Amino acid sequence: TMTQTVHFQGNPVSVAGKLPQIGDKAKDFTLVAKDLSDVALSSFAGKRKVLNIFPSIDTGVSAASVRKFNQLAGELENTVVLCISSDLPFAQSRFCGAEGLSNVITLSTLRGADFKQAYGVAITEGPLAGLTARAVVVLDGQDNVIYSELVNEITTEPNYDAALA
Amino acid sequence: TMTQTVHFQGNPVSVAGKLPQIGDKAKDFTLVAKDLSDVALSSFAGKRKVLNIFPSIDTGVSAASVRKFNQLAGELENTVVLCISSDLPFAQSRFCGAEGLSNVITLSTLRGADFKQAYGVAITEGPLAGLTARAVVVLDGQDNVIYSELVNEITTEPNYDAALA
Repeated sequence: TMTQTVHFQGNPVSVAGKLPQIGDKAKDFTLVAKDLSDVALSSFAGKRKVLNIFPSIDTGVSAASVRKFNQLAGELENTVVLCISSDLPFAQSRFCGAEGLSNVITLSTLRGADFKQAYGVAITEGPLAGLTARAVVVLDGQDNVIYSELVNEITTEPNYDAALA
Repeated sequence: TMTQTVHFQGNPVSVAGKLPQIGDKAKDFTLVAKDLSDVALSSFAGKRKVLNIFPSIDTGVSAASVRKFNQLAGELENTVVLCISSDLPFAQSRFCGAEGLSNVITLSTLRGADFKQAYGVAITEGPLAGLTARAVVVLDGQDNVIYSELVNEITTEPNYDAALA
């Protein structure tokens, strides 16, 4: 079993598996949409993917990342932004409905919990155990990894400008 | 494996296990609190428990039940109301913080997913799969079941007045 290390403020927390690095082929996942429908990664074939992985959408830092990726989604070409978290579809829907975000597509780990182990983002120990770590993974049309970032510390935002290819 | 049957509007959905009926001894569970601390059922020993189990706190019907149980919690004697759902602690905290509910204690199935199987409330199939069914379980000081209700249909509220002993 592979082990990664991130932190909250300054507290080492173990992450199961490893984030798919450059050149690797990302595993096909199936997650719950806003209308409780199972949406797979294979449905976005031919289109570029930006996977925004965060602990919870109700937290302060992660709420800013969804709003940021929503605004730059209109600037992107042939790209769909997929906000993935441990939140339920209802918690993700009430946020996007109140903030007026329509460009992003929310995905829930309610069904498809194996996503955490396949992408190496599952938090093993601590108070954040069971949640997903802060990560940004950029994919092409054929699910090949072009960009992948595992943010060393949870409180700081991932790099949005470097995610561009 | 035992199988129970409830529905959404009029669509039969299978529930794994069975709700602990009258006379049975309820299993000890450990769930996540609002401050990300693991709180067990053994911590409320000597006190009477009212377990409010619902799919999601962001849904319309379940939001009314939490508000109802919060108002009658001040009327109850030696009783703690535990709102249990598949929601994250952050989604439960933002609701109670905005509505001004303080009498209820929110518990998350983020850690302690075995609660669903032990109490027989896990939804097996359909769009609501992975979530908890609508149930109200009343316990005494020694975790013995005094009242238990599995609401036949999700959209209708559980009986609050009959839950009193």
